[PDB]
Amino acid sequence: MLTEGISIQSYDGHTFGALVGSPAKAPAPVIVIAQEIFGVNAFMRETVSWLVDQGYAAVCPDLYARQAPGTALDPQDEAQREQAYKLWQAFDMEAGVGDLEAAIRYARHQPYSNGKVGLVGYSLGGALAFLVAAKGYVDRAVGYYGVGLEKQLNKVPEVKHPALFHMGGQDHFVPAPSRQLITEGFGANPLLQVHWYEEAGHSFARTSSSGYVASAAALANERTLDFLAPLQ
Repeated sequence: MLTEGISIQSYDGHTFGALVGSPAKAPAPVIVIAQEIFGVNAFMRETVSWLVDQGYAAVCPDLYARQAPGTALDPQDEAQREQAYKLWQAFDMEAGVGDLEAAIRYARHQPYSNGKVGLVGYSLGGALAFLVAAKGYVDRAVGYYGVGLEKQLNKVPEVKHPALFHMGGQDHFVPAPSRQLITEGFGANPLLQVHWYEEAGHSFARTSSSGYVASAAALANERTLDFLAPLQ
């Protein structure tokens, strides 16, 4: 779902919608949520309400709007899950970071915003969170099981704002060597932080997933809440 009337525009002219969640009391820091490859779907809504109850405002931009606006896919549905793979395969990460940048500007200026903006990303969004972090567009970013992180190691020296990552130990998407590259690369920057949940795989934090692990999810989400706390 997307909020009716919300329209964010990128430097190149493209405009896209977003599922917005206003805070209970204002002003409050805004958390821009970067999606997985399934668009603004059920988990994205779940995530929106999770953060508003924790005391934040939430903005989940429709990043697939350049390819297919309003797309919201079900990972458990074979057909839909495949559309996701197709859209992900055509996804342009540069524009993704640009739209994210625009959504970040949107958030800092809302009547309820306190000027603080954090960014949380899952899967595809986990890679984007790292990149926005390397660009320095946010106060602090968090990534959940980011894919292709090992391919972005050269940007490690560029991140000058705190960033936290949660990676599952038995994540198929992350081969053992990738783990070594990631851990070794992130470790040097005192502002990056990567935790590995040994008994967890991919999407361990999304309940609909079979990879969901309650203890891993609980710890990960707790660390996320304490890392974001300074923004309030």
